[PDB]
Formats: sequence, structure tokens, C-alpha cells
Amino acid sequence: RYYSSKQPYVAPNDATASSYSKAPKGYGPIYTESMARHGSRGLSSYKYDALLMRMAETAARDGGFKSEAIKAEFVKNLSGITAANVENGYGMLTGQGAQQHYGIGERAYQRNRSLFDQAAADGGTIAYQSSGEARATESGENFEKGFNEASGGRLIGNVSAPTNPADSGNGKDFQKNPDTLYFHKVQNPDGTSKVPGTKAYDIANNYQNFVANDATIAGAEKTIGDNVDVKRASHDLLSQIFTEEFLAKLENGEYKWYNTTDGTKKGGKNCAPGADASKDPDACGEVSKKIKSEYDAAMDLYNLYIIAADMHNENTGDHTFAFDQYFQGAYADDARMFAWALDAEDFYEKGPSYAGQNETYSIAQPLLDDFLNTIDARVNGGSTVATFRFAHAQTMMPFAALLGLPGSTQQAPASTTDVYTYGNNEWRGESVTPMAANVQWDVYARKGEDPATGQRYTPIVRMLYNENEVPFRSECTPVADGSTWYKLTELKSCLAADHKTLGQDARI
Ligand SMILES: [Zn+2]
Ligand SMILES: [Zn+2]
Ligand SMILES: [Zn+2]
Ligand SMILES: [Zn+2]
Ligand SMILES: [Zn+2]
Ligand SMILES: [Zn+2]
Ligand SMILES: [Zn+2]
Ligand SMILES: [Zn+2]
Repeated sequence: RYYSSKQPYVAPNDATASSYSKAPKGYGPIYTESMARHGSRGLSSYKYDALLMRMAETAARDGGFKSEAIKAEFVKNLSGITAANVENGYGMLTGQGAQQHYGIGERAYQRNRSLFDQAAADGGTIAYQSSGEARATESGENFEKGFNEASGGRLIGNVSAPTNPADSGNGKDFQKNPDTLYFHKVQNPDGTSKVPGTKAYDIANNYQNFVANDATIAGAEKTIGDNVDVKRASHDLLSQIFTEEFLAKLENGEYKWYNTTDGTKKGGKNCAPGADASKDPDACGEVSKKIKSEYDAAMDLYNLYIIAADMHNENTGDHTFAFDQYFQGAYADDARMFAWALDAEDFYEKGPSYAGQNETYSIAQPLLDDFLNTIDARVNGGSTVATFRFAHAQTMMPFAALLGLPGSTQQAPASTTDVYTYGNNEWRGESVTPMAANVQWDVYARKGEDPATGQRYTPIVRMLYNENEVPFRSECTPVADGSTWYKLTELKSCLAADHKTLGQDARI
């Protein structure tokens, strides 16, 4: 199906959910924490559907459709996705995204039932955090509802009161934290901006200046944007809808559509039929966006295809859409090309990118720092037993590369021509950062002191990635052979830039 990073979240089956490894004897839960991307969402703005509608109107005028039925089908799919996004709101969570996080929060309580029941009895607290963006906060409140209905409401009174709540209403429980959940941009989702001179400002500012001005990234994206296999996929994909004469004139630069009311450059702001720009600002497109090639049209249609997978629940009633009919059979191979072009932009800008640099993923260091600092606060006598964070793909992708999670361990060649491809790299948007992708840490501890050292026993940590138990990077030594539990001291050592292990001292 090739949904790239619009892949809907696949929950663990009852076999996976009940086979998480048990901690070594004597250790019990003291803390858990998570970072999750927001769930499935609609279109970010009136763009892909708007531009293709302009192209469809031209092809209607010029007789460029292959048939009347094909054209009526094309127009009705476009009007359907646009109506669905207008009713749901552009850029907002869909019902599928709410269900994804509801289930994730349900299972989060079930996996640490002993910890949370004890916290309910003993005055422990739960911390909810968000980037500030509506999508992340709303995914959070659905997670929290699943958490509470799984626990029968016994933890509702145990929520830490934020000092900067996401909103006055249902997001009243969520602390805004753009320094660990939005570290990639100077401007924050809530309209504030990072403060010049602070480290969070420097991290976001340096990153944006790097990606904007790096020559290898731009050279590679230009190489992939002119790849002949992508161009042939574009033509064949559009060849099901438009006539070869229409496509020949588009490939010869005789056509061009801007995201305006008439398609021309001199048009004004284009807004989605039935939407209010004061309620729905994103329901109105940026006029600079255009379709100049077969590649643009094809990619816009592919984006409708993958977002339609996200809007499953909204696809009933009078205005339904069926974009998957354009990607059946051997056209699935064409979808593979478009998925690679989409993945490539993410790989080079937010993932491991090319070898010889760490600027694209070192921006995730504040979030890894907070992962370790909240553990430290808990072992040092704090009462927060859980921290649940909700952010974006722009948060998870560098975080996965920074830790070296499966799929984010291979950088592309330092070259503008020998570029990242599906043939030479494991990275895939659908597995690295699906919708509602999440990373969870469980932290256990053993009571008493460790005789022959004046100290308490080190806590141990186990990691779930999209609710799959995974080991840490290979440079890290686990507490025993074949184990996925790691001492906290070891992870402090091996997750730093040196990637050095503590050796025998990492073992229980
Ligand atoms: Zn809440
Ligand atoms: Zn609440
Ligand atoms: Zn660029
Ligand atoms: Zn093909
Ligand atoms: Zn062509
Ligand atoms: Zn053809
Ligand atoms: Zn309707
Ligand atoms: Zn780019």
C-alpha cells in the first residue's frame, strides 16, 4: 500500500502485548515514560486537493480526460476528500487518530498496572506534556481517556497540575514543553517563540540554517526530484486519468497551475468550499504552491492516497472518496516510487541523512536529556511515576536516529548522486515514524543496598518502540546475556556521543 509516514498505527496483537519480557528477580516497577507522535490526521492545508482540482478544471475545458466517467470519478474523489477535511478541520486529528491513542493509553496502564495501582494508593502523580499544537494535545487527551477507563478512574486525582497548560478546556491537564517536543523550530505552536540566546533557540536556529543552506542535502533532493524512474511513474500514474495529448502538453511546459482561484499566478487567495478562514485558516492555500510537471501532479495525487488511509472513519456518507483505485495492480510499484521520494525528503532533513554529519538528528538531545532527567528525579525521591509526551514526526525521526533505533542506523553516502534509495538503506517512513509512533521506557529497581558498595542498586531500563520490545544500540551491554534490560548508568554511558560501554560493570 506504501503509505510512507502516513502509515496508520498497527497495535500489538494479544500475543505481542502479553509476551513482554519480565524483569530479573527482585526488581519492581518505579517509573515509566513515553514520547508519542500524534495520531492520524487530515490534510494539513488546502493544497494538494486544491491544485489537482484546478488541473481537473483545465482538463475538463480542454478535453484532456480519458473519458467522462473517469473525469466524474476524479472530480468526486477530490470533492469528497475536501468536504471531509472541511468538516473535520484541516490539520486536525481524525477519529482513527483518537482511537490509536485511546488504545495506546489503555495498554500503557495495563502494562504497568502494579506501578499505577501503587501510585494511586501512595500519592504518586502522572505528568502529561504536549508540544502545544492542537493535534498533539488532542492525541494526548484521547490517550488520557484510554488510560483512565483502563484504570477505572482511580488515577484521575493524581495528575500533576501544569504551570503552563495547553488550554483552558480539556487540555487543562497538559504542560506545554516546546523545548523537548518542538526543538526543531524557533517559533512555538502556541504563537510564542524560543528566546534568542537560550540553548533551545540556538539548537532550533542552527538546525534550520543548516538544512536550508547545506549543499549535499539540496544536491541529493535535486537528484531524486529528477530521477527518471520517478518521472516514468508519474507519467504512467497520470496515464490512467489524462490523455497522452494532455500529458504531452504538460511535460512540454505548456501548462501550469497555481493555488489560486483561477489557477493563474495573478489570482487571489483560494479557500476550501464551505470553510471559514477565521475558524479554519489552513483551509486556505498558500498561493506560491503550484503544479508545473507530471511529477507535481502525481505526487499530489499520491499524498491524497495516503491521507485517505488516515481518514478512514471520515469516509462514509454522501461525499466518499476512493483514491486507492488509482494504485491497484502494477501501479502499486508506482506508489513505491512516490513513497521513496517522500521518504527521501524526510531522510535527508530529519533522519540519519548523509554520512559525515550529525546536525539533522543531534537536535533531539534535549528530549533524550529529559528522558534521563525524569528518571533521575524519580529515583532521587520524586513522586512523578510517569511522564507521557505527545509531539510530532519532526520529533520522533531525529530521536530515532539519535538513539539508533532499528531502521535509523544507516546514513546515506556523502554524495549528491549516490543517494539514499530503497535498495541501499533500511530507512522507511512507515516503520520509523508511522502515525502515533511512540517510544516507551519501563524502569525497575531493586530494594536495599548492594553490599560491598555503600550504594543502592542501579535502576534498569527496558524499551518499547511502537509497542515492540527492542534492545538498545549494539554498543550498549545489557544486564545479562540475551537480556533487553539495561542499567541506567550503562545507558548514560553508551547513549552519549562516545558510545562507550561500562563493560563488566553493566551486568547484574
Ligand atoms: Zn486532560
Ligand atoms: Zn483530565
Ligand atoms: Zn532543502
Ligand atoms: Zn510504472
Ligand atoms: Zn508524460
Ligand atoms: Zn503514456
Ligand atoms: Zn458531509
Ligand atoms: Zn526539502
